[PDB]
Amino acid sequence: KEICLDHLYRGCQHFHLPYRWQLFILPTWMDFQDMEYIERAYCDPQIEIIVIEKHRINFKKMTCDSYPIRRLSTPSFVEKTLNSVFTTKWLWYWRNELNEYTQYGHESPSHTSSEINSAYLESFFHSCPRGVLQFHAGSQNYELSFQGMIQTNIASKTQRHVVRRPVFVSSKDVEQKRR
Amino acid sequence: KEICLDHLYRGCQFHLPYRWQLFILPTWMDFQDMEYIERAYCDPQIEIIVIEKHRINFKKMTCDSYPIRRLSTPSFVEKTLNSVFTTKWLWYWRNELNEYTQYGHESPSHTSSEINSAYLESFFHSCPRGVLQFHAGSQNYELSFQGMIQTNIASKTQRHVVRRPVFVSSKDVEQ
Ligand SMILES: Nc1ncnc2c1ncn2[C@@H]1O[C@H](COP(=O)(O)OP(=O)(O)OC[C@H]2O[C@@H](O)[C@H](O)[C@@H]2O)[C@@H](O)[C@H]1O
Ligand SMILES: Nc1ncnc2c1ncn2[C@@H]1O[C@H](COP(=O)(O)OP(=O)(O)OC[C@H]2O[C@@H](O)[C@H](O)[C@@H]2O)[C@@H](O)[C@H]1O
Repeated sequence: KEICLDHLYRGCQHFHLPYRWQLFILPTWMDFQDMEYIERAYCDPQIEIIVIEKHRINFKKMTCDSYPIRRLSTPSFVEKTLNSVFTTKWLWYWRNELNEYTQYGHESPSHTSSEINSAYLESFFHSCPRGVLQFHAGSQNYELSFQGMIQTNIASKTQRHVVRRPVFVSSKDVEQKRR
Repeated sequence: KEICLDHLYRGCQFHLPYRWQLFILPTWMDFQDMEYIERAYCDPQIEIIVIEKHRINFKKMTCDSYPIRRLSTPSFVEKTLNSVFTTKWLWYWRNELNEYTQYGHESPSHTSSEINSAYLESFFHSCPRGVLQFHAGSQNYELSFQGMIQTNIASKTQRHVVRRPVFVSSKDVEQ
């Protein structure tokens, strides 16, 4: 398990340059060509907008043709492998019609379930916190925006609040989980 | 050099898998009752918990208006690299010639802040939602990282703040 930090110190799962410029083409972070030219423009604080071949890069929004961009710093960090009980598992919920929380992938009060689950959403959120994601539940289509922490029915436009919280682990749970 | 990641995977500078802290400049302070805080946090219905007459708001991640964070315990150790591969971040403000002056360098009026890029990057790394006071010439300013603005406390004139790296060429890397 090896990470680099992006331009906002975000952990991202060395390279010949001290920097690596990428854009998110769902589901993969792709290397820009002309990384040194991008960096040189970026290091001029007067520059917001540049063109790199087919691409309009916007440093103020950190987007390129509406896709998120990032700058990885090269200094790598290697995880010290510990018992998995010390790793946080994140659950994802949406506010249902009974004004309660259903976990993604579990049954709504109307006997409907998303195909996406907490593991699917945490993996996408970790990779791409400014992501928007399409998903199915029952007979309906939805967009989830990590930035707004909302899901929207693409047909009706009804929004529901999204919440992300951990699986609870007590100090007792920690002792048991040391075999 | 060892880091761990917060609740939003941010790199930060334990017997539980979690460590709950609030930021009172200049220090991240440990909450007492970390396990009780975590138990409330793992209930997605809970936004407000009060402990010791201190009001935690999980929606804003504040406590009595100070930022809070939840550190994950798994540590990550820096791979030894030449320092030419380390990014240095410069901080600038929009001056009266609507050009950029680096913090700590002379304005068009021959005035300079005491604070510099190293001071601001260090504070920004620790506390991205930080608001801070600083002096330049004979005037006092507030700098909000979130707004990326400095405001003269007296006149209320705002100036835009920008953070960009020192440029390092592939040639610089070879030399
Ligand atoms: N992530 C989800 N997982 C499972 N079920 C979900 C999810 N989000 C919404 N639902 C279910 O979808 C139903 C409809 O809610 P939304 O799609 O959020 O929005 P709304 O516009 O109110 O309803 C659309 C509804 O109109 C009906 O004509 C049609 O059959 C459709 O279900 C609710 O019962 C809810 O349980
Ligand atoms: N971070 C800074 N570092 C150095 N100099 C600065 C900084 N911020 C502003 N200055 C300089 O301070 C001068 C005044 O700008 P501000 O304090 O931002 O705003 P303004 O409201 O115009 O000034 C209020 C008062 O300040 C005094 O200089 C003067 O008496 C004026 O009435 C300008 O020359 C500006 O370049």
